[PDB]
Amino acid sequence: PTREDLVATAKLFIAKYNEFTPESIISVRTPNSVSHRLFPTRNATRNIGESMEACANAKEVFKSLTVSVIDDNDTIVDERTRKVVFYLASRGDTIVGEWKSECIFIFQMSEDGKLVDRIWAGFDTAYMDEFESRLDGIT
Amino acid sequence: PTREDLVATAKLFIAKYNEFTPESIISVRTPNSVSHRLFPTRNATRNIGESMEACANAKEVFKSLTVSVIDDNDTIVDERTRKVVFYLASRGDTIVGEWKSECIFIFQMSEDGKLVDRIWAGFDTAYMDEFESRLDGI
Ligand SMILES: [Ca+2]
Ligand SMILES: [Ca+2]
Ligand SMILES: [Ca+2]
Ligand SMILES: [Ca+2]
Repeated sequence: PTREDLVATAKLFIAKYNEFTPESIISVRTPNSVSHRLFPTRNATRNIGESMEACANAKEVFKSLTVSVIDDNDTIVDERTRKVVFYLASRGDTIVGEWKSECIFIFQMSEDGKLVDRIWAGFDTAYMDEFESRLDGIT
Repeated sequence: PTREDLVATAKLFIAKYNEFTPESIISVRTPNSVSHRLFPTRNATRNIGESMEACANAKEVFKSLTVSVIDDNDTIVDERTRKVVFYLASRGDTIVGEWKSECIFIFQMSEDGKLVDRIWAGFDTAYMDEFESRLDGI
């Protein structure tokens, strides 16, 4: 698959992910696909079923979510390994208010470049801890 | 520059980084290169002189620092944009105990592929916060 094919599938993943339902967020993944969280403090690996469950729980907190590529010129594409790297802004409306952060997403596409076979997500882990403290303060 | 040329320059950057002196941390960078921190909570930007000053300050805390690419299968190379992505383990001995973390480094090489012209570094920011809080205890 071409560089443009690979970025296209990654942008489709992002679009479905912004719909943020258990079905939409696996919409563009292979059946054996795995989702990794980077960094020791939030280490995690989720197959298709755990990703759906995770999204269902998150929906209790996140009313709507928009992740967007901050600059398409910053996107990294490796045609040999079928990987795309996005640096994304994340904006959310939540039960404790505004969510505003940035994250790095890495996608490895399937052999035909049409599905996402593997994801690595790198979040601002200090911001996540600060958000969890906000959740701990509902009255 | 080939895929292998880009990778070799990033591996050379890491090799010299591990010598951990202001001299070594600039020795594979272009003179006008800038180093970015990813993530809002840690956002910063360092030219060459600022990177030397920060290394000098770090060596007052870090007795040693060692970085390594965990698995070459993880590495991402974009020949068109001349970028290499490494996922790294970092370990160091500190005046407040052990430093142990992981980080993502993105390099963009010069046009001839032989130097690092731009760096983006993504750290575990909660771990970094906690390490700074270990330093606040004196
Ligand atoms: Ca509320
Ligand atoms: Ca909690
Ligand atoms: Ca100092
Ligand atoms: Ca402090």
